[PDB]
Amino acid sequence: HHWGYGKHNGPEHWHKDFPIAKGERQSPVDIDTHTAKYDPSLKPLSVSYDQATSLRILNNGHAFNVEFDDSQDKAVLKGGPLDGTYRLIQFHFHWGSLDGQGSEHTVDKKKYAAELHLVHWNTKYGDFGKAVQQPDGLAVLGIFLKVGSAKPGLQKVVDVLDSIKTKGKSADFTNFDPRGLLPESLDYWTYPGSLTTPPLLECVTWIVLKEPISVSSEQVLKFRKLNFNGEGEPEELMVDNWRPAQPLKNRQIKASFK
Ligand SMILES: [Cl-]
Ligand SMILES: [Zn+2]
Repeated sequence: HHWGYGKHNGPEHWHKDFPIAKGERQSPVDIDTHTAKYDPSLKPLSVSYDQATSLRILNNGHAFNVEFDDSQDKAVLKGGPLDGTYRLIQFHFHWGSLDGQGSEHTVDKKKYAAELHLVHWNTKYGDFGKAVQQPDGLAVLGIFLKVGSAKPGLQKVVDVLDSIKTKGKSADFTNFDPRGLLPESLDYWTYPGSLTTPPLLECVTWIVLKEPISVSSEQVLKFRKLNFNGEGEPEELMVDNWRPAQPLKNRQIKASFK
């Protein structure tokens, strides 16, 4: 009985193995755009992904991750609400069975078709595993996807998904440029929160971009052909791998824009 997204092991069950599921700084949340406070002290984000080195793509049974070489300061995020330099380690997505759901964060209760997470860790802590134990250990860039026109920069990703259909499969995935996934504007909301999968550690500064990117219906359809299960086991389609919005409790969402 490992956690997942089904009826018997899904997010409303996670608290039994991970009591921090009911904590004070759980993610994701609904971003109420009228209640978010403009904070003119927030700096622009600085995303330096020109030297990024992708290595590999892996189906880990909950999502697919694209992994980057984080042994040096090659793809980093700084600025915004952050102090110091955060290195990119992986990205992944959450998506739905239908185009009207899939995102983890919502905006005035609006759900998007999917959500991209670019996960970065604070270099002062030396490695990813030490970083997840700290309140300012991680910074996740969240980007909403809506269905419309195709995103050329994502096509490379969707074309290898056939080679990692089932849990545990990996494939070489070099020379992928994550700059092709960014929107035009870098305006954002930010709030302190958590990983949205177990172990749900409260170590994340969330930076959620206001402007979604567009993907085509055909592109998101290929995500939905992946499997939660391993090879040879009964087929369960990897769909609806998103955690519902959690209570904001004592937190303020700040916006970089008015
Ligand atoms: Cl993971
Ligand atoms: Zn995620």
